[PDB]
Amino acid sequence: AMIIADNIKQFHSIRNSLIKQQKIGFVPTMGALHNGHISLIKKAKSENDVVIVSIFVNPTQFNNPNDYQTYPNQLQQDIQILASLDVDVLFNPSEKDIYPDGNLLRIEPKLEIANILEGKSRPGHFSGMLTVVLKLLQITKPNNLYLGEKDYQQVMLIKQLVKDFFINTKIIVCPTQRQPSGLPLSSRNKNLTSTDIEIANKIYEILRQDDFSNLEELTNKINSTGAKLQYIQKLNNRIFLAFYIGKVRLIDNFLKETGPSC
Amino acid sequence: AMIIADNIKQFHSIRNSLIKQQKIGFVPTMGALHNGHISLIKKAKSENDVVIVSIFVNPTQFNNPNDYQTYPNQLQQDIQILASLDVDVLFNPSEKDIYPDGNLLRIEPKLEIANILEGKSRPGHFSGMLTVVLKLLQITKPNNLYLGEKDYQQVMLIKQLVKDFFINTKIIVCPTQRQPSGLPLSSRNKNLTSTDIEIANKIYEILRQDDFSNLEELTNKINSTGAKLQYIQKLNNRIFLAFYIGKVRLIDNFLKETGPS
Ligand SMILES: C[S@@+](CC[C@H](N)C(=O)[O-])C[C@H]1O[C@@H](n2cnc3c(N)ncnc32)[C@H](O)[C@@H]1O
Ligand SMILES: C[S@@+](CC[C@H](N)C(=O)[O-])C[C@H]1O[C@@H](n2cnc3c(N)ncnc32)[C@H](O)[C@@H]1O
Repeated sequence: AMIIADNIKQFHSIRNSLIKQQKIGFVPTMGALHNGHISLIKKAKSENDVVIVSIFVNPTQFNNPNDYQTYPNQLQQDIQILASLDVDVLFNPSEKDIYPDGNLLRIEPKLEIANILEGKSRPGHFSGMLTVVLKLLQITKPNNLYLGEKDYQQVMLIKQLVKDFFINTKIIVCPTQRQPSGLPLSSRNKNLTSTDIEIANKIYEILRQDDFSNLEELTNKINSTGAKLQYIQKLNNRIFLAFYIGKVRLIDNFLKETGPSC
Repeated sequence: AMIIADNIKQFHSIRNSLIKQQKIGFVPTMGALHNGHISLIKKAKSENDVVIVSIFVNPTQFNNPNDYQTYPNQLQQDIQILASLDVDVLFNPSEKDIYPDGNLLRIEPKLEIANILEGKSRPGHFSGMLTVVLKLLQITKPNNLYLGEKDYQQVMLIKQLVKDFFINTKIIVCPTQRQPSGLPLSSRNKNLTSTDIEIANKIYEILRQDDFSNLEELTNKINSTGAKLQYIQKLNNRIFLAFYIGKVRLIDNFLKETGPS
């Protein structure tokens, strides 16, 4: 029953066949679906008549080229997951569909929350992300856009994007889905080896015990587990941090009063 | 009977009151309307059922602060002109309307034609222009966009903008209106003095007699009139040039075979 649109020409046909009384929900992903994505999709199934899910590994938001090649790819598994959830339309475009002449016109963020944290650590990422989200919103034209809380700056920037370019879409932010240890579900965690999981469980054991009053002391407790902390910083009752376990980069953010709570 | 929407909310009211079965034509301007603008509006009137004209001196596309300060302002006469042209809606928004939180998210052109000619000579202008044009297209959502040929790179960049972000809008390119001497009509011409006008006529007296085989000799003939030639180049089949007379910046482009006819 689920419609799969491999290119933008077929999607335009599907999208143009919907009338203005149908509530349309849109969940953009880069595939490799986990319960974090599924929590977003179930939220959209309950508030909308039509749920569109996009799968597109956007090259322009990958500052690290090795990250782009080793990004998890499980398309057939994702289609099975999406069909199980009764998703109406899957939008799975190619690079030349979204960038017919390459990346010539780009959204550039010139504000503070784009210059710190993920933006400071990932140059060019937010520009690539914002450009493709605008393209996808211009394509899908949804009533409701669903975003995960795990990418907090991404949520804030897209909220600014929808406002500044007058897109008539409501943004629904969903809580981060976590393993019992507190580790946020993430597609890149597929690359984590056996001991790597044990290392990540050590860190969140620490994070759930710490009051985050001494961030330098906490940095040492984290690096002792074998991971390499990239940054950790408090920003408005909310702790942001990113670290490396092996060749896998992990990010997380959470309230200070709760920690990585379940 | 012309509606003057000076804020976003007011425009969304009249904009949403229109049927899909009404062809909407959009002519974005920065005010100081001249016959170049009037020709674009007349073209839109003859091809659409609703013609929307915007007037908004976009600050983020001015790389020169004095240029932005001295930009001609004549809102009352522009209203009279648009009314006599039977323009359906006038969109005259404020800076806060278009940039509620400032100029935070900008379109950046990483493209070849955005680095030569007016792009090199006016840093940041194209990024400011494309940002406000995208905003204006999101607000008005027309079927037809009407642009003048005098801003050639601007036309090509707006075509790329409409294609890259999937805006279902047709772009209509209209010819450059010119003084009898050949001097193109420009809103900044209103800042020229009476001797500035005489210099500009001598420049286009020179341009009409040149075969453009020697751009350097042409540059000296243009500088000897008192003006200051900023650039002059051949791009494919056309001549592009910009120059200063006093504090007034003037640009033009035309086919090499024809000149400013
Ligand atoms: C794989 S992410 C990346 C999408 C990509 N930045 C793009 O071009 O749109 C897709 C969505 O899933 C959400 N997500 C990822 N992990 C999540 C989690 N553990 N819990 C809730 N949402 C999550 C993200 O917030 C994001 O909105
Ligand atoms: C006031 S100009 C500046 C518009 C500005 N770049 C913007 O949209 O924010 C508005 C329009 O008038 C057109 N125009 C200016 N001079 C013209 C002329 N001499 N003949 C025909 N069109 C002209 C330009 O092509 C432009 O599309």
